[PDB]
Amino acid sequence: IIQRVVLNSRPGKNGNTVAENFRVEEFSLPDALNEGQVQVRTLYLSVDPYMRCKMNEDTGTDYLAPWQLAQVADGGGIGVVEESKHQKLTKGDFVTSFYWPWQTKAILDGNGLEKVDPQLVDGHLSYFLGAIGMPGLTSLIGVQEKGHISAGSNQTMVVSGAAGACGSLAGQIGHLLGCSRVVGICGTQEKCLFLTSELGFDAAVNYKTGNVAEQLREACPGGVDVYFDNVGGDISNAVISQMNENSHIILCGQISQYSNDVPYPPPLPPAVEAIRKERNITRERFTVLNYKDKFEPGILQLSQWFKEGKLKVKETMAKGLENMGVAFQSMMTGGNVGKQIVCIS
Ligand SMILES: NC(=O)C1=CN([C@@H]2O[C@H](COP(=O)(O)OP(=O)(O)OC[C@H]3O[C@@H](n4cnc5c(N)ncnc54)[C@H](OP(=O)(O)O)[C@@H]3O)[C@@H](O)[C@H]2O)C=CC1
Repeated sequence: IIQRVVLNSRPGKNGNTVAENFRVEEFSLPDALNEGQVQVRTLYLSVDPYMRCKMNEDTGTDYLAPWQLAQVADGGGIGVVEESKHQKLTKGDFVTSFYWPWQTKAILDGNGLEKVDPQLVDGHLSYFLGAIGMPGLTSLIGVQEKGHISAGSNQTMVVSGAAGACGSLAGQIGHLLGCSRVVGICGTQEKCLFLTSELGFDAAVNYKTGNVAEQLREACPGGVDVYFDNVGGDISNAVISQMNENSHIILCGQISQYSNDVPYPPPLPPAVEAIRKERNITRERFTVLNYKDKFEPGILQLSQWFKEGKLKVKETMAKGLENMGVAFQSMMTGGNVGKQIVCIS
């Protein structure tokens, strides 16, 4: 009856993922719930860049454990309760977890699940894995805490990985919080058009064209005061070179390095480091799990905006548990616009 996806092989610390890294298998769910458990039917599962690290024997992060071979993978999920021997939850209840196993159905611990209210997302439950969830909180809290945005101050925000989930939301949050100019950098023209025609970014820079330096100059004459960074690498050495004094880098992620033998908090190149030092550019580690008491208000704020249509939510949806592998790989190589999600039932 139940299908589950396990990690079949690892790509090596310096390898690129293949769909085949994951494998589907069938298993029998125990038909009896012991005290405290709930049986849930999986509705949606998330795939996210941090999972590339969990495919390594060593994740390089002390707060992410590696996945083991032949064992079921896991991550952000949203499902519906079917049977429940736990008081706070009953049939039809919608619950979520960041440790949801990649299974059609599961028997989880009631204390490990949080019930979500369909109203906050206009019924689109998959949003709780994105804009109205971890990714949106990362963009909102990242900006509110490391952004030093001052309404009317007339700052310019550069957002990398701008057509991804965190990027598309931050650029928009950027505007709503006071920045007057927001420019996104992404890997392709159609993504660029999405940023300016649907999200409202003032400009887009296609880095596949090959002259990020120059495009940036032109799109940013006046320097960069805020850089929501999702990619790191050359792209970042370029936004930084053009940042102004006392500006800030929200160090959200560095996806360009994930498949290279590289310590997540990599250090800027000597010359680039020199410039950061001179203009006094704040570049501090940012991990959203460190701001837990800011989640409910962040949730209420993001929901509010979404509900007023002030915050546009875009997603790319794949279908079926047997396609976790390919949806994960596809996202890591840019096949998604917005949050990558996989529909499970
Ligand atoms: N600090 C925190 O708490 C959190 C951090 N993050 C980080 O935020 C970043 C974005 O996450 P998320 O919104 O889930 O994912 P995205 O929705 O942004 O999906 C990944 C995107 O990265 C881009 N990309 C892939 N390889 C490269 C490359 N070599 N150079 C430049 N861009 C590349 C692609 O877009 P394109 O077509 O433009 O290349 C791809 O679509 C990640 O680095 C992630 O680790 C996420 C959650 C929390």
